[PDB]
Amino acid sequence: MGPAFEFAVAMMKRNSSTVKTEYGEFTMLGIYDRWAVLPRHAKPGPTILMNDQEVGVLDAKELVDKDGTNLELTLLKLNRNEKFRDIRGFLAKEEVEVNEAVLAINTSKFPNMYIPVGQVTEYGFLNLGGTPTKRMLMYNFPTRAGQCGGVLMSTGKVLGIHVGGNGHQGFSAALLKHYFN
Amino acid sequence: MGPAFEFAVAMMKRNSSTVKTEYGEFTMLGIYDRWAVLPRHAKPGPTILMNDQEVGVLDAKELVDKDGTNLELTLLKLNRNEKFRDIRGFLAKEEVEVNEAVLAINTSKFPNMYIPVGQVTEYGFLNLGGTPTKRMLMYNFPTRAGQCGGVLMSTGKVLGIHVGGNGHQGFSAALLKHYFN
Ligand SMILES: *[C@@H](CC(=O)OCC)[C@H](C[C@@H]1CCNC1=O)NC(=O)[C@H](Cc1ccccc1)NC(=O)[C@H](COC(C)(C)C)NC(=O)OCc1ccccc1
Ligand SMILES: *[C@@H](CC(=O)OCC)[C@H](C[C@@H]1CCNC1=O)NC(=O)[C@H](Cc1ccccc1)NC(=O)[C@H](COC(C)(C)C)NC(=O)OCc1ccccc1
Repeated sequence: MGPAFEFAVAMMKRNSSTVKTEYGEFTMLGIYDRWAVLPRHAKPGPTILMNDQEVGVLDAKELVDKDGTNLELTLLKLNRNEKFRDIRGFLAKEEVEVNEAVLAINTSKFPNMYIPVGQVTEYGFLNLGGTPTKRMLMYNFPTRAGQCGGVLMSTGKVLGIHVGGNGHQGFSAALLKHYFN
Repeated sequence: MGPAFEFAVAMMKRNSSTVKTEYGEFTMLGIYDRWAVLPRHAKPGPTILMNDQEVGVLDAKELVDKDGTNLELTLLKLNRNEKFRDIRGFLAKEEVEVNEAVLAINTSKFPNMYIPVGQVTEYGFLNLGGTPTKRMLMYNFPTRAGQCGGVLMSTGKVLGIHVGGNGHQGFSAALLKHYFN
């Protein structure tokens, strides 16, 4: 939990930004090069507001699996010269389970706030907002609107991105190494 | 920062609650016996909602110093049989400065969220919402409405209660040992 939070904070400082799409305000983790990730329901258009500045979106990939099932992630390539710090070494090849994770959020509504979510379990299939969705990671903590995009982390690992929630159960889309390339 | 967050979380689990007064929703640290603390501007009436339940307020002390200057703390004695875990050993005799503090919040709006605020400096006098106020602790982080009552902590220490903020500067009222008794 403690080394989780230390990792979480250093990672948010180096690789996250606050983004606005027409569909709301999100935390955004940049991954490597000009590629970042948002929840799919962030629905990025041709331009987004990153740290209050218009940034053109050169490409958005809505991620689905081999059967077209929603993974609730949108990869985006940014029209910007600054490259993100390569963090793909922190993404696992498959869905991570951990005893101690922190969820990290960084928006106008939740400015640099961290939640100790505890154990993260590979939940897998979840019908989320009426959309059958896979590779879900689940954690218990009281979820809230505005926390999507939050970055789920433990010591040495970026597990995924917060995309949904009901009640006191939160859900991240696993953020997997091979999504990058 | 890491051992700060571990301490913060264990302390919030053992001694904090979510409170509603007519003036809003607050984090509330219980200190010992039936005595807890709220920001003064929480303005507790004869009854409050603690963890969604009506609790009678048997006594509220608005704290001022020897010259009547606002300290922005209200001590309250709760009409309840459960005694708080005695935490006065975690309160200092004078205002604490630290290199690494976490601010801990626990309301419907910010449910179990933690902010790494960094260095806490004894700020002292501050005109806050038009009220000359003393024993202020200052930390840099983007403050928000709804975070009052938040508990400012480092490893082994409860420094104070969040009571105000402007811009990217936050302020706690130092929570001092001798306020208790
Ligand atoms: C993040 C987005 C946001 O706030 O909008 C603009 C900034 C938001 C966070 C959740 C809200 C409350 N708890 C949260 O963590 N994400 C969403 O609202 C999701 C949006 C979405 C994702 C994928 C497809 C379609 C929409 N939607 C949900 O989380 C959705 C909301 O339902 C209620 C009940 C919470 C209002 N949850 C959902 O469909 O859960 C199904 C479920 C989950 C677990 C057990 C049973 C059922
Ligand atoms: C907590 C209470 C709340 O949200 O209400 C019901 C739930 C709230 C938290 C601040 C809001 C934005 N930043 C915060 O951390 N606390 C307050 O609003 C304080 C209430 C109060 C305390 C003591 C006496 C009277 C009222 N008030 C402030 O923090 C006040 C708000 O001013 C603005 C500019 C932020 C809107 N701040 C203030 O007066 O600051 C003076 C100052 C501070 C530092 C440098 C220059 C000036």
